[PDB]
Amino acid sequence: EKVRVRFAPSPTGPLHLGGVRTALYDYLFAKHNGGDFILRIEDTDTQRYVPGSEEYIMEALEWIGMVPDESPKHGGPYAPYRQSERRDIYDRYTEQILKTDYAYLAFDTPEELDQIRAEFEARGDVFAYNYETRNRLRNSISLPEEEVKKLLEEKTPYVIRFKMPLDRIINLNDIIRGKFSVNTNTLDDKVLVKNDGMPTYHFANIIDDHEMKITHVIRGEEWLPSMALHVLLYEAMGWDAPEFAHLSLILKPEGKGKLSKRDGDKFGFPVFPLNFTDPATGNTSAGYREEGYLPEAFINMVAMLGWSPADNKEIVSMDEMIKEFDLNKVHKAGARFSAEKAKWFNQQYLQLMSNEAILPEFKKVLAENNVEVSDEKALKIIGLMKERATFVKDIYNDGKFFFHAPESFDEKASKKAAVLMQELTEAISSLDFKAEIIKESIHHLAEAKGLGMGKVMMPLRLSLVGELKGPDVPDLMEMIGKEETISRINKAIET
Ligand SMILES: [Mg+2]
Repeated sequence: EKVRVRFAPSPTGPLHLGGVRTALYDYLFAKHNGGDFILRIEDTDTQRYVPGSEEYIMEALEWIGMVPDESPKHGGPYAPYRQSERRDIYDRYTEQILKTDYAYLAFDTPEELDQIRAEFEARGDVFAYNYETRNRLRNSISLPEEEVKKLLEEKTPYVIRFKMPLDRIINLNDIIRGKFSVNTNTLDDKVLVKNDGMPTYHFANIIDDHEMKITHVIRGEEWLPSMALHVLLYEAMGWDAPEFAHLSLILKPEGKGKLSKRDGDKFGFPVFPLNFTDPATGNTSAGYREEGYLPEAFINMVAMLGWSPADNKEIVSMDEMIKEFDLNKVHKAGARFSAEKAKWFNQQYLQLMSNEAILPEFKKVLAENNVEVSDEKALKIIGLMKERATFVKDIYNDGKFFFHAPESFDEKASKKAAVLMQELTEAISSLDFKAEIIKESIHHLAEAKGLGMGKVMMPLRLSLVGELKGPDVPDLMEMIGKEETISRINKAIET
């Protein structure tokens, strides 16, 4: 009855958005049902290993707040949680499946397989090792029993392949995709065990899902064409298969096709949760985290790529998502990635942070730009700016007038927006430079003279900013102070 799910990334590079979503739905499904979330490292393909990938995965899950219950770091009752460390388990089950009619030995070399691939290509076809071709290749079905015996005495390298049944209809049932049927004649005699005795992912994963008592396999639709094989492997072993749920690939923001790093490089959004430096080129892809996406906003955005809670509430915490996540409500249709939505989520979460919660990152941005201000002023600037910001860095980049005087003045704004009025304003501001009192003084000057408030406010804004932007003028004057306010006014008068 206890739900057990597993996230099974390979240590072959960084997590993509699809992988983050799979991990999230694993976590939400396990926690919603009071079950267990397992991390199993799929490191049997030694030649695709990227140093630091396991550490990357753990750091990303920790950043988002989805720590596995069982993992290499935490241990657990079914350790080892790295597949490279489970060879004795795999050997036991390799011996078992070789007693069935579902597996056979194959001796074909890479050159021999390249040769038949070229023969098919010349006919405009694609080679598949399957029922149709296995009898003309070199394996324990096609070769005389005496030749196989001879080859094994000679220590000839061999793989173990699954023996696809002849003309059998497999009826599959997926939680996301529903019921469908597949004829085994469309499927291949996939390799189960490599030359060195280690399983391929197909065989390792069904062995370990069985051993680790996994109840629900949640994964991407890239695995869906292999589902029939996996169900047949459980049958071959005399085992009950878990339930499956196949998530449709995330779609491109615009046009046909699936989301790829090409879309991130062409549209300007990140593709990995954390910084990843490619070892081949030394170039670093900046992650969501380092680009300033708040983890609560990031994971809220990822959750909604194909799941819509019944209450139509878009902003939800991890605890709220745990309470209402229903795997049967995840859409079969692909969901388009939206950079707009990701930025909107970030803005929504940023606006609700306290000024104090924003201050550490804001001070980091200031330091990177060689700017220093008191914490008192920094908190006030954050309060004045955060409602319009999408990222904390925007509070500086769009508020440079808090720290730097204008050197020029926009001509269009200069034309739209006299020195006597400004001189008279300079005399009146010599008081308690508070925004509420400054505005009261400006209204007193406007009422004393014969002009509407904009006749004072607009040229004043131009003087302080160089263009017509920024927060309310009396707030800006309070932030930069009396001396700097008058300095900028006199500079604008002289210009
Ligand atoms: Mg369903």
